[PDB]
Amino acid sequence: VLSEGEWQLVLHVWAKVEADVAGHGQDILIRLFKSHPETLEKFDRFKHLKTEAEMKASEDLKKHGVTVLTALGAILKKKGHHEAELKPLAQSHATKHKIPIKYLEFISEAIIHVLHSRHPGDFGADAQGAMNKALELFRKDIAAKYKELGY
Ligand code: HEM
Ligand SMILES: [O-][O-]
Repeated sequence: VLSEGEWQLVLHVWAKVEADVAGHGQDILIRLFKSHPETLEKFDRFKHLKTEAEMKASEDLKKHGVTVLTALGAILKKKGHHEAELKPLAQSHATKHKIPIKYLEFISEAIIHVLHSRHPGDFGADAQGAMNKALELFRKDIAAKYKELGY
């Protein structure tokens, strides 16, 4: 359980993200795909992309980044009371998209990296630890739903 102070740190940096949702989504997905190429293979939409330049030039990828971060933002603003938001997400990612929890660990690492690059004065150690905890909570709760479903 995050404390109120931890959530304040999370949402303070998140408010900085929401000034440029699409730029952040690009950086995060590209980082994910480059650091963990098995993740790219899960996207029939995107597996044709073979270079970083090609990824950066894809408007479809940029749009999907907005989808991802919009969903995450809605989850983070619920401060843990996010059951209703995670049910559909867990159900699609387990059963349709076939995404292992480990790959949620990978995108969490990419999120934290990009936040540090883009917002260092609002992403000091205190805020990094709080964001790590928020993304851990996200993963914990998705993992429980996966387990229910047999994934
Ligand atoms: C912060 C973590 C993530 C969030 C908030 C998130 C959110 C979403 C949302 C809102 C959608 C569209 C609605 C749906 O199908 O449920 C989607 C689609 C998808 N997600 Fe994620 N996602 C996350 C992580 C991942 C990861 C790590 C992978 C792959 C490694 C992944 C693979 C997919 C795929 C394959 C689709 C369908 C793309 C398409 O239109 O073809 N997601 N995700
Ligand atoms: O990727 O969602």
